[PDB]
Parts: sequence; C-alpha cells; structure tokens
Amino acid sequence: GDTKEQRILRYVQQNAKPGDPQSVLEAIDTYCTQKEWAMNVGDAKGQIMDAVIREYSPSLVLELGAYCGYSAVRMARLLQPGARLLTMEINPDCAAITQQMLNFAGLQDKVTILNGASQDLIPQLKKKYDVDTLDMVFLDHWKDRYLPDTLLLEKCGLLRKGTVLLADNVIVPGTPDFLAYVRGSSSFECTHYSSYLEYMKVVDGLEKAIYQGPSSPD
Ligand SMILES: [K+]
Repeated sequence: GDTKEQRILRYVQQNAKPGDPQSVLEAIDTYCTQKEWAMNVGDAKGQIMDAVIREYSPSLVLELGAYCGYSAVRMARLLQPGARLLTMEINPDCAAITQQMLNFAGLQDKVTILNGASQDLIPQLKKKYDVDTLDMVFLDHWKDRYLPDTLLLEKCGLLRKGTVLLADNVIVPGTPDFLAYVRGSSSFECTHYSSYLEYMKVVDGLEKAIYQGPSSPD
C-alpha cells in the first residue's frame, strides 16, 4: 500500500495550483475529507493557528512534528519575508513529503526541515542553528514528548517571556500531563481553543501557553 502522506502529495500536485498555499491547504483538506482521515483534516485547527500567527507575528517558529506538510504550509504562508520556521520530524519519509509539499507551495525558502528526534535536536538549536530564543512553538508530535520537550526548551534557554506555545491534539488522544503542567505553572498563561474532529464527532482542542519567564530561585 501507498502511505497516506504520499497519496496526499499526489493529489495536491495534480489538483492544487503551484505557489498558491491556500489552494494546497484546500486540496489536502478536500482529499482527506473524502478518505475520512479525521486527524488529517486541518481546517478547524488551522483557523486557530492562523489567529495566533496573525496576533503575535513571530519571526522564529519551531514546529515539532510533520506528516504531509499541511501545518508547515499553513504557518509559513503567514510568516513575513525573512522569518524562519524550523520543523523537526523524526520520520525521514514524512520529512521528505513535507519538503516536496513546501516546494509546490513556493514556501520552501522560509522553512528548514530538521530530520531527527526533537529531544536530540532541541539542545543543538543555540549553537548549531544560531537561535537566541523562539517566538513561537507549535507542538504536534509524539504526545508523550509535549511535556518533556517543553521542560527541555526551558532548560536550554530557548524560551523567553512572551514566547507562545501552541499545542495541538491536547484532548484527542490527549496530552493531560502537559495541560496540567502549563495550567498549574506560574510560568505560563494559558488559553484553550475547541477544535472539532469529523467522523469521531468530538471536540478536540489546542492550548495556547504563553511563557512568562522562569520560576523564582527562591
Ligand atoms: K498557569
């Protein structure tokens, strides 16, 4: 069998318009809706992502996780000239499709795909990828890494006061430990957004968690 991601790219290349990111997003959602691939229909969560990008105008965004490139296209299309999206993905085959998707959208120059495990790459951002602090982090990778990677970003000095974390799929299948941490911590100011999943007909959600600076040494 062909993978979902390679079939999504096939559909985009044959139906979307090159250099037209909206047409790419719509083609992905159209195809995934037809196939009833609920986790790959991104328009509902995309509305929330777009509003965050529009409000905060981040210059440097870290994306954790990529499958077919939908979220990278969604974010990169709203980033300013000169901005940078760093996208970490452990599966090289997903990284490959994501790269091809960005090329078709004409957005490749704004994005750097890093193929590897987030916990290995995060400690390299400062010295190897010339990062000071991140303006935004989009969490959409392995569920059990949301909390550990947040703690790792903190420890590596990659978050500043005002850094916006936006976490996807916090309800389904869920990231309850991550939610409990950010909601209970004085280092984060949190907002929850409902986001519907078709077929399962359930309200998933995203969490926006804005870093406030580290806890007191007292
Ligand atoms: K809090």
